[PDB]
Amino acid sequence: KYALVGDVGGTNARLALCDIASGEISQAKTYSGLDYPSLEAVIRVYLEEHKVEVKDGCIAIACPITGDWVAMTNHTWAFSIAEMKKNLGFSHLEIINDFTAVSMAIPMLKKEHLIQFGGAEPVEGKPIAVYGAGTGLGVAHLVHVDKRWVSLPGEGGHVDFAPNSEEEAIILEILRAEIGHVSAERVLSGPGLVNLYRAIVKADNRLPENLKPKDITERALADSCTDCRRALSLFCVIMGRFGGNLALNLGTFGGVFIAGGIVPRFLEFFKASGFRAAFEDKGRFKEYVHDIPVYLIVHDNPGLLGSGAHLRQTLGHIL
Amino acid sequence: KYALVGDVGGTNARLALCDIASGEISQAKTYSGLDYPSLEAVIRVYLEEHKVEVKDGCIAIACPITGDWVAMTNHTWAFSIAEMKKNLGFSHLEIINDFTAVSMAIPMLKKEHLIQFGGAEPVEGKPIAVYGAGTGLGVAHLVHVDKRWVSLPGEGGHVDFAPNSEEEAIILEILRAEIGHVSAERVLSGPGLVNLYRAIVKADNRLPENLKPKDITERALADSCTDCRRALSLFCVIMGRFGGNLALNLGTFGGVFIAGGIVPRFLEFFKASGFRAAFEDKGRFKEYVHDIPVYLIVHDNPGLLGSGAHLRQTLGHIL
Ligand SMILES: OC[C@H]1O[C@@H](O)[C@H](O)[C@@H](O)[C@@H]1O
Ligand SMILES: OC[C@H]1O[C@@H](O)[C@H](O)[C@@H](O)[C@@H]1O
Repeated sequence: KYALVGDVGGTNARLALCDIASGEISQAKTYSGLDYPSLEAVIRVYLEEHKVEVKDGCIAIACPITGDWVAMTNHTWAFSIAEMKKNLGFSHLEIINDFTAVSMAIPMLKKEHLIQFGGAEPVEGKPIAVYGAGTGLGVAHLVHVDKRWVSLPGEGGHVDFAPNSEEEAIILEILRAEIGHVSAERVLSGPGLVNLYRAIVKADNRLPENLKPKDITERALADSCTDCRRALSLFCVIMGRFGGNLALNLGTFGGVFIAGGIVPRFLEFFKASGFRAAFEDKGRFKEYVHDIPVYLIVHDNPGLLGSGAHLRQTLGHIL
Repeated sequence: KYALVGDVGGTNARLALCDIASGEISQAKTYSGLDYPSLEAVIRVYLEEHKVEVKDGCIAIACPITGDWVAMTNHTWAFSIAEMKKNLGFSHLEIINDFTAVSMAIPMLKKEHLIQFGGAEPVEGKPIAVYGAGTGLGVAHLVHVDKRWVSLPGEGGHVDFAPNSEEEAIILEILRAEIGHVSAERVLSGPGLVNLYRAIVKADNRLPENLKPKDITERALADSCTDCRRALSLFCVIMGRFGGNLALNLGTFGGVFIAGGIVPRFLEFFKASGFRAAFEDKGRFKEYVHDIPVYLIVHDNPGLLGSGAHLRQTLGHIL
């Protein structure tokens, strides 16, 4: 009747139960990864606090899933998938990338979970691209073949940052002299927002403050600091440029989806930003992406919802 | 018994016959688009010099294939797919992008048709990335779902150029002044070799010669112009960076394939260039792409071969 679903990112692990018949998510609880020694220990606690027998599960984790060994870059947890499934006695245990799960949540979303940013209307049967600026920059794609939804994972957040304008080029130069390779995550993320502010200040021959991401948005929203105001606007433009590159690359006439990370915290600024202009700023191919819609997912837990969908399809349910 | 396959790009129009039972290609001929008023005229002309009755066809064309109206924009022809099919009395007439066709040639290629550049071995069932620098920059992706090879076409050659080094950033700066948005096609193509040469010369505060892509390649191999050898060396580096971004974005552990448009004319220079190092210069995710193989396709007619593969799969045959 019920299956276990999870969304683990860095220091937070979120666990919930999923209705096998319908895919509804219920009984969601967030745990702290610092207070538990392993992912397995957290699952043991959840399964007894809720008095539910569970035999199938699917956990989303924010790191590359390649083989049986899962080592978290942000967290210290590391485990073998086949051993956890045996240890917990599960019949199915699916370990997937966090944006693999987010991509799988799209067929479950209603119109009330989306806010459109330009474009006209999706083309049925054409690919879909998903990305989000959160702890890092996650990217995934989704294609419908026959009756199966096929998620295409990857590490698209670590491709080379692609500056277009002179302002964007100046950011690359300051970041390049610090770390070498500058990936898109270094600018399109929570820490990326800090990098934008630091480089904009360093370019003015000044030392940046030790500002946290939430500080930069709040000062930019209050217009109390021009360095932060510039950073936030530059972030919104780079967001559109990244998404427009994805849409061209995979011909995603099914739409481009933004899994809400830090963006919903400055949603009104985002709507008035230059995001949509940057999305279409593609030379002779502005008209190619002009009608492709863009959606922000305001669902409070797409990762849990899409973990259940991925499992149910794996178990033979048609979404 | 036979079906018609075609590969049309720019000025040329290549037509051939395809064995429906086997997928073998034969009786290929290269017509000129300047000497005929339409692609229909070429097909009508070809179908009578070879005296073969044909009902099914697949033509690959180097332009985006969005709807029924097809306009090349690299040629004067433009036509409706539905209208051309009716005129020829075909039952099936598939019209596809030229790198959709190249992507479907991959299942039919043998070891003799591949040259490996680094990486170790492909993982079965993982996505494949295909790209090629010719008159334009083509990109396609290929995934094997159940029994079917699914081609994901796109216009990925028109994404933003992504400079990494200081020398690359200069190229973007100079080209941005001349054309505005700078696509990867502007540096990674036949014409892009000239842009790389010209930006290098203008960066040196000199005036560029009116060279052609043939001039740059031959002068580079002859050590006749240091401007032209630098342009060629930077071409090979950016080729590697671009391919590495493709492998990160879609997790292409099935391999990255480079369709040779201009590469084979300087094959040995390419082998000695910094292509592989550029392919893997991806910060923390060098190890992620380190083992992914890169193959150069040395088949002289992959577009015809893949067009047959696409039509055959559409007709119900298994590849
Ligand atoms: O969490 C979003 C993304 O951040 C990146 O740093 C990770 O490598 C991805 O696996 C993850 O999907
Ligand atoms: O020929 C390779 C590529 O060149 C580009 O200019 C075209 O827009 C693509 O449709 C084509 O696939």
